[PDB]
Amino acid sequence: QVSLGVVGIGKIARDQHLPAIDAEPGFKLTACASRHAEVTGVRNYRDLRALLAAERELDAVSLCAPPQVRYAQARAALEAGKHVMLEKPPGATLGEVAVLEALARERGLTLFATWHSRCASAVEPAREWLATRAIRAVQVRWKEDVRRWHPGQQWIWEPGGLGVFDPGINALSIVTRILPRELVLREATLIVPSDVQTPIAAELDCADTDGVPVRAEFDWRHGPVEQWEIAVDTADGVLAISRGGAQLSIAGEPVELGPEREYPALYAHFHALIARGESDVDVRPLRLVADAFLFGRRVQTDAFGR
Amino acid sequence: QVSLGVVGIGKIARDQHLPAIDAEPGFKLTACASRHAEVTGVRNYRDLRALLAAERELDAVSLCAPPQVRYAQARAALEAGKHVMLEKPPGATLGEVAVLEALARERGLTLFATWHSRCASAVEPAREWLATRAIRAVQVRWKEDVRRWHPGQQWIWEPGGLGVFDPGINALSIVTRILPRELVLREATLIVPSDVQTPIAAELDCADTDGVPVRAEFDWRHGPVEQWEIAVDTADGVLAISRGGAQLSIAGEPVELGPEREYPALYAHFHALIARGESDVDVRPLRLVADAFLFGRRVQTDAFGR
Ligand SMILES: NC(=O)c1ccc[n+]([C@@H]2O[C@H](COP(=O)([O-])OP(=O)(O)OC[C@H]3O[C@@H](n4cnc5c(N)ncnc54)[C@H](OP(=O)(O)O)[C@@H]3O)[C@@H](O)[C@H]2O)c1
Ligand SMILES: NC(=O)c1ccc[n+]([C@@H]2O[C@H](COP(=O)([O-])OP(=O)(O)OC[C@H]3O[C@@H](n4cnc5c(N)ncnc54)[C@H](OP(=O)(O)O)[C@@H]3O)[C@@H](O)[C@H]2O)c1
Repeated sequence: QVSLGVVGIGKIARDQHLPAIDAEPGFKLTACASRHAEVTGVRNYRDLRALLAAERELDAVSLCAPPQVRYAQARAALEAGKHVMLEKPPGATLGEVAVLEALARERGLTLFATWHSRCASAVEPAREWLATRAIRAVQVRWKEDVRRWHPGQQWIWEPGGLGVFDPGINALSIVTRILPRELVLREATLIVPSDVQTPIAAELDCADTDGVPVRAEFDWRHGPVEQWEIAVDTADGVLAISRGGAQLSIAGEPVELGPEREYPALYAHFHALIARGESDVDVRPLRLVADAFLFGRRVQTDAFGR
Repeated sequence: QVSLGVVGIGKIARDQHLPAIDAEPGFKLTACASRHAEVTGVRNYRDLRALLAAERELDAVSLCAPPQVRYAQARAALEAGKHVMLEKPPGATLGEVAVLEALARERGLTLFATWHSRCASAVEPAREWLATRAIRAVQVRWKEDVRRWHPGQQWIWEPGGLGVFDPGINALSIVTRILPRELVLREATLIVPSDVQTPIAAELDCADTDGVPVRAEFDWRHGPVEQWEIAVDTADGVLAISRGGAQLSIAGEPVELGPEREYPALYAHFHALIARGESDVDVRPLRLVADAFLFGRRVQTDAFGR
């Protein structure tokens, strides 16, 4: 049993992390760090530094806080000799993560940048279907009401919070896993409300290296349709991922899929990486987003307001 | 003796590229591509695709055009079997540069992402002196009036053109060569005029992996003093680079250096890279600018004039 600590007991820690952990006998939940929350049945600390000082035999740490505080938490846990699992996005910058990964490597420690939507049930069968085939186009639609799905949340609007790319990077994490060739950004448009620091919507125009166009529209504004779809057009028909990876159809037939166990799968993968002395740090979805922030044209819109 | 083609005969090609090539026996200037200019004594083409179709025995290509068109040109040159030298920034995005690097390896071709300010005479002496001293803090000041130094240039203000980071990235390419440890961006502020798509001023708060603060101020606005300095505080005194890397002082005492031969040295390195069969693609200065566009707070400022 690998001794596990968890940092930042908020929405996703209680909804997904704690249940999955308790159902991984491969980890044993030992301690938690959170400023304004406590988890019963374990030792609890206010911050990770006080956890690391007191939990000398702790093996591993999993970061469930916002991405603007991940680098300092990941760095401290690796200093103290712990394996590290990162919620997504793996950091607020690319430079952060490169340093974390060199640091983990240097100490033989496991660093896991997680992309939970990559563990959706449609991803692996769609990747197998798409390996050989000739692809013609990809389109992504990722639209939801931020007020309905992130009520009152602030850090999403602060520097390093990604804005609409916080769920949008999920779709990019699927796209980059299911297509075989790499993506280049050709053009992007970011749409930023004048009272926040991150985009509320974006359109992305990419191409993979054989020139296959990949288009994506991200939108958090009130709208008629909430959708989480990726549609790959091929000589052999259309592969259509919907419901955020939980549903798949190939050429117009449903594919039977095992039920959704994203976070169970991630923790099983984190436990296997520790067992093999390995790391899994794929930052390509973040790199694409960075390219959008670096290369995209930016447009001002009406205030998000209250 | 390498057969060479130059694309984009504008200001830097006239000012530095062509006279460096002419004084480098390693290269024979064979052909130029430019839509609105012609070079004497060589075959000239309106664009690179035409040049590649008639220049069969050509070996290598140097790209001197704006960054937004660098990818399509470099990929074509690499796909036609030519070594490629990139002006800086090596691209408008990180993803496009990773694609070029991978493509040149697959073909065995040399790809050289150049940074002319890394060849300034102060850089290597400064790198040598700093390699194992105790560094306390680093300060960077890169300030000049764009109306004086870049008059009538417009691609600097378009997406992918970097704005004040076009000269700013030069400083970043020196800091990143002379400091032994990697940089993490902790905070950035970008000052963007309402009528352009790139910033005219920026502040970066960085730290190296030992915790050394690295601060940089970039400014293209009207101000008191032009300056292009990198000052490094150590327990053994201050190392100060000034005049864009042409001047170096150590503990108040100047150090005397080779005359400025930045592009002669860039082209000597390119030839040597082709001799060895290697590439040189250091995108760290660009990755850091991308972290600032991603993570930085943005402030709209008054219209620049255009
Ligand atoms: N549907 C989802 O929500 C979802 C799904 C998948 C992945 N994620 C990812 O998981 C992360 C956050 O989603 P969320 O549920 O965790 O939002 P969250 O509830 O706002 O953040 C989780 C907790 O981190 C702590 N926190 C906030 N600021 C902190 C700071 N400066 N220092 C230390 N701790 C701080 C807070 O707990 P304390 O106040 O007690 O310290 C917060 O309760 C994000 O990276 C997100 O993209 C979310
Ligand atoms: N000037 C400096 O201070 C300086 C110094 C060192 C390095 N650099 C770097 O060198 C690169 C070029 O800089 P520059 O100062 O020479 O800019 P520039 O004066 O605009 O010259 C670039 C030339 O590329 C061609 N061009 C412009 N748009 C093009 C397009 N869509 N497609 C094809 N060709 C196009 C143009 O030649 P045609 O119109 O004839 O086709 C232009 O004359 C930049 O990446 C810059 O960062 C600049």
